Amino acid sequence: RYKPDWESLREHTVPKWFDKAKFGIFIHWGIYSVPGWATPTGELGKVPMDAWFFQNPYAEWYENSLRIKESPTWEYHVKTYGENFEYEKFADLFTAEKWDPQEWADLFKKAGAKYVIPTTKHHDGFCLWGTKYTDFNSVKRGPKRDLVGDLAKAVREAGLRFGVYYSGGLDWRFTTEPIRYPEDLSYIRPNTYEYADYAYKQVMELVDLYLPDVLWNDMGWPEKGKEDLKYLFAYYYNKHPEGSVNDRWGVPHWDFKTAEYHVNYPGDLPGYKWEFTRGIGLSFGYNRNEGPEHMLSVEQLVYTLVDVVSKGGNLLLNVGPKGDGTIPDLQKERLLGLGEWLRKYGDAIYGTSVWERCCAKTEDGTEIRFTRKCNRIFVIFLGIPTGEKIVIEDLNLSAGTVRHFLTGERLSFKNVGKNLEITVPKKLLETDSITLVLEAVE
Amino acid sequence: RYKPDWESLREHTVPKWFDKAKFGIFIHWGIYSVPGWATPTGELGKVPMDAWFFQNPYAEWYENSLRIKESPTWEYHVKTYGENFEYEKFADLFTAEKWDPQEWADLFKKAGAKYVIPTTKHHDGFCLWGTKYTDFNSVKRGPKRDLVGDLAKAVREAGLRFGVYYSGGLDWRFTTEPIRYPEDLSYIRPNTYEYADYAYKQVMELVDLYLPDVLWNDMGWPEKGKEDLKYLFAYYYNKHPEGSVNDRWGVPHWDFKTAEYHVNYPGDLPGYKWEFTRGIGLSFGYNRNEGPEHMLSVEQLVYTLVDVVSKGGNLLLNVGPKGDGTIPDLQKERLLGLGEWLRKYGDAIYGTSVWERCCAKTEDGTEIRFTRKCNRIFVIFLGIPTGEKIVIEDLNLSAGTVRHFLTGERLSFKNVGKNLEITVPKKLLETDSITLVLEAVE
Amino acid sequence: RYKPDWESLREHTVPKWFDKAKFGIFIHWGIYSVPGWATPTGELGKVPMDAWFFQNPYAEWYENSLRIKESPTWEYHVKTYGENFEYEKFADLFTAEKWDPQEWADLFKKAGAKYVIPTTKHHDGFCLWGTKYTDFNSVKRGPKRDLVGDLAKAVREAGLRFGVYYSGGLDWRFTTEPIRYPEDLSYIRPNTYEYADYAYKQVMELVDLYLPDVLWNDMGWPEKGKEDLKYLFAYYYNKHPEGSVNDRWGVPHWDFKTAEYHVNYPGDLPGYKWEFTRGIGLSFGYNRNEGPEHMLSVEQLVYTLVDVVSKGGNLLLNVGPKGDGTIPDLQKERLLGLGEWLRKYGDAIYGTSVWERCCAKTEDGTEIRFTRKCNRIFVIFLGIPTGEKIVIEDLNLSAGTVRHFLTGERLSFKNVGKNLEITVPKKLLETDSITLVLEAVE
Amino acid sequence: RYKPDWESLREHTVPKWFDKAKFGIFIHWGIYSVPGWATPTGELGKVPMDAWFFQNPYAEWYENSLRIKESPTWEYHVKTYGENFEYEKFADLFTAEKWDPQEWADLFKKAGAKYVIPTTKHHDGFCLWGTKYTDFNSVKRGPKRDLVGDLAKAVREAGLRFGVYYSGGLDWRFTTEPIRYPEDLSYIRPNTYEYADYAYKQVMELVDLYLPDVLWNDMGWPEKGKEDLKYLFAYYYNKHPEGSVNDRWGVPHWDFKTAEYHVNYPGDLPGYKWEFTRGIGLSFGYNRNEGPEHMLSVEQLVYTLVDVVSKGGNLLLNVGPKGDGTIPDLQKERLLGLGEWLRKYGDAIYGTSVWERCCAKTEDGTEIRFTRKCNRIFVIFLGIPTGEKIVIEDLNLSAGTVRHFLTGERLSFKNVGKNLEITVPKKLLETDSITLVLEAVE
Ligand SMILES: C[C@@H]1N[C@H](CNC(=O)Cc2c[nH]c3ccccc23)[C@@H](O)[C@H](O)[C@@H]1O
Ligand SMILES: C[C@@H]1N[C@H](CNC(=O)Cc2c[nH]c3ccccc23)[C@@H](O)[C@H](O)[C@@H]1O
Ligand SMILES: C[C@@H]1N[C@H](CNC(=O)Cc2c[nH]c3ccccc23)[C@@H](O)[C@H](O)[C@@H]1O
Ligand SMILES: C[C@@H]1N[C@H](CNC(=O)Cc2c[nH]c3ccccc23)[C@@H](O)[C@H](O)[C@@H]1O
Repeated sequence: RYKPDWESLREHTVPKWFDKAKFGIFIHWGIYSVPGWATPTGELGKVPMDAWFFQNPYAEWYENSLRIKESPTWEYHVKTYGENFEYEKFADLFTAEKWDPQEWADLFKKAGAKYVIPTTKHHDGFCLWGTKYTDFNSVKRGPKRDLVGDLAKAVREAGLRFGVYYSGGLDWRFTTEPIRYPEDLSYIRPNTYEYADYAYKQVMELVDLYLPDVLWNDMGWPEKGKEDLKYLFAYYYNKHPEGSVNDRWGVPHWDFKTAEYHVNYPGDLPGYKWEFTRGIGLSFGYNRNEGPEHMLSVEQLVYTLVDVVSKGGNLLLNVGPKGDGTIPDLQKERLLGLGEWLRKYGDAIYGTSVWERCCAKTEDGTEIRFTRKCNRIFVIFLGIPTGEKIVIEDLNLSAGTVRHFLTGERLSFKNVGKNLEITVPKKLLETDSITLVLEAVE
Repeated sequence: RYKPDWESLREHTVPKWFDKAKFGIFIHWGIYSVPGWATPTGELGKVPMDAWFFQNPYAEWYENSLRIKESPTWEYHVKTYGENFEYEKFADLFTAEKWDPQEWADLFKKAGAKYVIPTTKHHDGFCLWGTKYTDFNSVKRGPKRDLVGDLAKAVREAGLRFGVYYSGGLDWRFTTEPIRYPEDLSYIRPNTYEYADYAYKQVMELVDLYLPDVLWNDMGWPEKGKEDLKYLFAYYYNKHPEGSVNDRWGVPHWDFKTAEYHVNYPGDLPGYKWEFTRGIGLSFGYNRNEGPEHMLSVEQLVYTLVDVVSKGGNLLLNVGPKGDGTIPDLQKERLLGLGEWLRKYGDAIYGTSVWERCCAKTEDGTEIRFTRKCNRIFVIFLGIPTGEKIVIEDLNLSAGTVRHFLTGERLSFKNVGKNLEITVPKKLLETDSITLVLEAVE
Repeated sequence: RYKPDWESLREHTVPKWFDKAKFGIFIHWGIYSVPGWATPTGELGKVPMDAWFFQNPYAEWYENSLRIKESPTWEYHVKTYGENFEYEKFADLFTAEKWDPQEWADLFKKAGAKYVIPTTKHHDGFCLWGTKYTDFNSVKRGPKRDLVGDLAKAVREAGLRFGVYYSGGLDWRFTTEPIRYPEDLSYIRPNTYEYADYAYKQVMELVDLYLPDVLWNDMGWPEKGKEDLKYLFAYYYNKHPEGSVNDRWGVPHWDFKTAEYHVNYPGDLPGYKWEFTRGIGLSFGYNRNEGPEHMLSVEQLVYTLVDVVSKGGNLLLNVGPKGDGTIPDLQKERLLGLGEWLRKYGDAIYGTSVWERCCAKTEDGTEIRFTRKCNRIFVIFLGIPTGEKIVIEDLNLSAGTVRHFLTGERLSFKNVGKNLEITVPKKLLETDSITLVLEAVE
Repeated sequence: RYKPDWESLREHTVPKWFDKAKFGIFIHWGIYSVPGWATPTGELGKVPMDAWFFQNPYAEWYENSLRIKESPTWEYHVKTYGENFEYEKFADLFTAEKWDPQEWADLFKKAGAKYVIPTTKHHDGFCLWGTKYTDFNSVKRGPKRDLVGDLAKAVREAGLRFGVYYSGGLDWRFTTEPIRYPEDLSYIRPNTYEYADYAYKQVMELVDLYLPDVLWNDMGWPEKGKEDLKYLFAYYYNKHPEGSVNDRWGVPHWDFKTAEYHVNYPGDLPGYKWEFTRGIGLSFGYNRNEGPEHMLSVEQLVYTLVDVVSKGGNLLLNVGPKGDGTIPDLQKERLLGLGEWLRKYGDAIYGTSVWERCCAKTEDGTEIRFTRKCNRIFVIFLGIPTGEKIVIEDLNLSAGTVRHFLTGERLSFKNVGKNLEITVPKKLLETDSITLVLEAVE
């Protein structure tokens, strides 16, 4: 048994399956998905925090933006829904009438994802399962359906791992004042013993009802409730050893760390398991204002995943569905394109380990990322070189044998000074999709 | 922003308006106002604490006195209302049928008060506003009206500041046993996490609904909830910088200290902002047993205010209304008499600062109090000397020019040894009301 | 009597004398003054923190810099003194041969400072009084003399207040590794209970031997000793109620806050008493590498003092003496120039209060600052306008009379709209020194 | 950079080198080595704890045993040395006359150890480096020499890693009463803040002087000093990221856990890195009373190492030198025998990982252990089967090919049901040393 204390919980380390999975889907879906609107201002880490809450690109922060009068959101809301339409009222319009979980799980599997994590309760405090601790949930209002439960069955049926996202740190059902500056987060929080019990009970309920593969908390854990985590994590791991927990609880233990857009993104191998998270666009919740100008292209998604993976992380890519339960085509296209590249190069991604270095670049600037599997070293070019002579800056190989990953075709190479030169016949180069992938073997 | 920590909250100091206001009205009004009865035993600080709770002169402690069987209150209650009439039942008789807030605010303005503070919830736990945290409040029972809200609108309309009194330390809705000796207060308290959340939520609600100018807590704050105060005070000050908080929370921060009847009354200038509080009689809640023998006379009120003001404090004088919402004539007379003296000498009170010393006395014992405004020094005699030669013991002046405050008439004076001698023509002396006021200028 | 608890200690506020003084002299003098060397990189707040400790402009940090091999300091040191020359050896070369405390105190009085505060122990742990808790002090090594005591006697004889600076948060006699990045400050500290005791005993000793007017701590207080400050502060204030403490203790109590170079510098009225400190140059300890290019000019010193005072602060200007005890000419001249300015304009500085706004500016870019003394409002221009026509933006006066400070000459003005226009006769303008000053009365 | 907090320190995991090393040498050497005497009662975990301290088989506990009047040790001591001969006197007889650190390091390298860890200070408080915090150390007494430093230099020159063992939880220089029962350990400890500081300063000093590869603490850490470990650990890892700490600190962080004799020994895959330690005999300190009857034989040493490694651990085998610095022949021979075995079979040990199961057994009772190196699975029998027909119970392979490790000879096998059958040609069998080893590939 794991015991209820940090020294003992330290024994649990990130499970094998998570380390090997590399790619998962995040799903931010809630009553905010109905207005589904935000100012697509920019990437977290690049927008000045003096403006951020006032021009918030995270559409799921709609209620908070709505409480800031004379915020683009406030204006949009009054013209669209009216001054007398309270935010909570959206739970009645959140009907998920066109929702088909098996259809979601299938798309996620086709996309190459090995795990799925939906928002069981985001900052607005509305719960997507039949919790017994509040009536502001999807069984009693809106869909009249246990979304978490139904989605979990669907994802598992598809053979994918299922985790849960819970907003332990924020619950706007316990505050009245909006967050306007980062500073406000230090005091506009539920704060009561009551809320700390609520959060503990709700996560315990998620563990009991769905035994998730990942407990993904956000925004820290209520100070008054932090000690409870020793008990909750021991309870969880004892029921599910292969379960995992992220790093946003504000306590000693965690199985993997997280980075969001520019925030906490590692420049090199970090030395611990981590996971990068971002929306396909700038929001997590569905944003009707985003167009392709705001989203990653398939090529960019692939480069993202590869960079993240070569630095030891998993990519937890977010999808933001509509109030009706459908996934916007802009997002679907991208998921399928990524899936297509993973069907082809999966073997250089899935189940891989980091190598001695994550990165290299060609003489003319083509970035290169490395992954490994025992003695086999995968060389992933972010893009496909045009010529056949290829010069890799600052790399020597002691493999004696380098092959073209897609064909298996052995290739010609030599250590030329502090560099590595290789010849790739344009006919092979012509077969690669978004990345030229070579495979060395020492 | 103020941050949620004592070092940061230390930045907030008592607002200018409070320092300059000098006089405010306290209002203890609740369901205890209906029986409106107590043994007018004496002044707090003068009654032996071995008798106090058994012969309690604070009529608002009626429920506690009622729980002590064979207490004068218990006897009175049984003969008047019956053994089977529970205290809570008074919320149904508390109807405030003759209540007119604008009439109260007007009387308070005429009385010279610059701020008003009613009991939003006293020790019996009954709430005079539509709190969502209990049904034992004035909207659901008794008046079927938000007294706090309605009074706040009225006081503001009158141009007066509005604060709130909250009983954080005691709530007899969470105990069954009465307080019989001071010692009992150390353990007969709500004590739960639940009550600590309740108190925090209720004060947060008062801040949200009415944004008061003063948070006046009484009887300390629940131990389990003390840390919450960092968050509540930062939240409050960030919404209302010119807001203020008293010293009865039992935590590091406070904007002004308090003294009650003899308790904590300063003998000289104390070095910090404070406020003296007392009833016009011996009770705060309306007491039908008090007659004029038990109340301060206008002259005494004036002497009180002047003494307090000259020592840097504000006087927070209590009015105890009846169950019907009316203010007893004995109290009204006194408020108006004080008002009349303030209309005449306000300038030597309002907006003043302390001088080098608060006090002096004449050769024949007439007490003298000093206040200041830049270079002008007000000399207030508690009473009006009969002769014209006046000798002030242990005072020298370096003003060269002393005037009679009401007329402006320059007067004759000289430093005669360790004393100050001045001649005030009986015709001027004959114009002063309760106090001879001179005005020096160095 | 103050009791040893934060609630009680809050009763003590900044004493009058400190609020009215406005200008004090800081003295960083120690064995680091012997080598007197630093690379003058720039001002704190503007030099990138990843470079700061590697090219530290604070010459008093010489020892820390010496501990970073191949840092400008290391190279300089080895070339000048050799590798076999440990930092501590400077305690013996520290002889203060030409030191004359009365000359120092005369100079500070001429400069217009009203208080003086020498480093009793800086980060290197060397003590400049005969402490009984360490032999690494000035009585036993170098000067063979009680520098603190002798200076206090001279300062007090000159009529000035005397404080003490003590590095409670850092002591390099208890660590080996140097600070290279700001983050190091979180773990490279003495850390022991023994150090917490030592610090306590040393500050208590300073209170016992010299009863300073200000306890100026730096770099926070040892975590293990924080609770000790309740006792130390109560002990200090009960012996000296007009004593004061700054805000670098990291506990709930402080009498005035501080800002250093750009750090925590307020852009407008803060709402609490504070004090600004900086070197005449970019270092506190004497740096023989600085030239006038690195120093504030008398005019800038004057503008610094005016901006600071208008914002309610005091300026604590640092002078960095030489190992021999003499004050470099570049620093002595600026002290003098500032003293000259204070002799003419002091009445618009000493004893003033903040006005409604700290700042304004003329239609042509000349900045303005305000100070107050009752009904008198000082208008201080940071420079001397060339034309007799002066348009102050976004300002209106209801004074009726505006004089020209140095001559007293009533002047012609009128609120022309959202502005205020005044005519200053070139004859007057030409009489002012660094700042044109007007005085307005309401 | 690691920050001084448990959450941040969790980012540091067991370094690769420690995981791959598998075998290290422990050295308990101190003044207790002079008397070198203990009653060899039995193994920890099997001797009743109500007798254990009274007939302690750990000769390094000599002083504690001496403090129990009429314990075998007391009687022995008095007969051999006399009553007027205090334990501390052995510090002077501790001369290490024949000590040669390079011979030790040569021997450990031959034995196949990849790291070495000497006792820098055991329970008796005697230090074997020239610490500046006590005079009871090897530079000032006995050896007149820095044992730790000199040994580190020799170990590192031989290519091995160097760690340090420090008795942070016990120091008999700070107590008088001996431990008689396990319960005593709860209150008979130094207990003072001074001791907590001393321990901190001593481990910091070891990090500063030798930057060990492993900080091996024993008996927990002083309660008053636990919070110090956040700083010490961050300080250590920021200077040496490949450094490591064990799990005897009693705080949230550790890089590998430990088991001693029977205590905490795992029966199967634990799921975290750990290390097993034991003496060649029943004592850590040299015990001249032990004969080969009390020692593991080379074969048992080999079986211990295999069981340990198959379970993911490292074996930390203790050798107990004599006061003169020589290693008893009984211990030197076993080290050698083990080294011989590691030279032949090392490739199935160093650098391996655990497989799906640690263990198996042949139909006839011969135990089996598995280790892994990618696709290669080592099958290590604890002994050499006599017949060429080998039936392994409850095992099936999907490898297709199984070689005989030392010769490489492909072998005949087939899953006969719930078992696996392999034919090992007596010619091969007869070539193996202590263990038959097969290698299987998938
Ligand atoms: C996945 C996204 N996480 C956001 C919160 N996190 C942050 O903004 C940045 C952050 C990084 N690490 C953290 C740890 C604790 C709290 C916040 C963060 C949420 O506010 C968004 O709504 C969305 O759910
Ligand atoms: C204004 C009056 N205050 C009383 C409580 N205070 C005390 O009896 C004396 C007191 C002075 N300072 C304090 C601080 C904390 C708690 C009590 C006191 C209340 O019990 C009365 O009912 C009334 O509201
Ligand atoms: C007056 C100067 N103070 C420096 C320490 N303070 C800082 O570097 C910056 C600072 C501003 N406010 C603070 C509060 C606590 C700790 C540090 C600072 C010292 O390091 C310099 O040697 C010098 O004594
Ligand atoms: C390596 C040996 N360690 C002993 C201390 N530990 C124990 O007796 C048993 C033990 C196992 N795991 C632990 C964790 C913390 C404290 C003690 C133990 C010491 O008493 C011996 O002298 C020897 O140094």
